[PDB]
Amino acid sequence: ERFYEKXVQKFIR
Repeated sequence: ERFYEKXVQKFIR
């Protein structure tokens, strides 16, 4: 499962 926030957030999964 993918999840990230594009300040980068990361949920990497």
